[PDB]
Amino acid sequence: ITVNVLAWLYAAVINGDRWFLNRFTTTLNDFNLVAMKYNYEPLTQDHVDILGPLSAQTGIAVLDMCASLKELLQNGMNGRTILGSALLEDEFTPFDVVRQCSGVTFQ
Repeated sequence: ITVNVLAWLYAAVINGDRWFLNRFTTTLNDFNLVAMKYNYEPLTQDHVDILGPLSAQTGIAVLDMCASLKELLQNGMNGRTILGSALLEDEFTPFDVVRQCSGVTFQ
């Protein structure tokens, strides 16, 4: 669940992991092509809008998250770990990330 992954990445930013960021950018269309290859679910604008608040927090564009993700997928993590995991974590929903890492969330 890419949508979970992006949230997790946002958590990573909150947690101060930063090496995995890059200064590149991507398009949703381009991203989805890469995702499809790797049997990742596509990111839709719906989930962009889900991730909007998280983008607000971290100042990182969703597409920029996608781009950095793209590099991560293509080249792998190169033995590196993120949040002490050697595996890209897709277990955490955006809501969970938001709950833990945005303090009090308004409705």
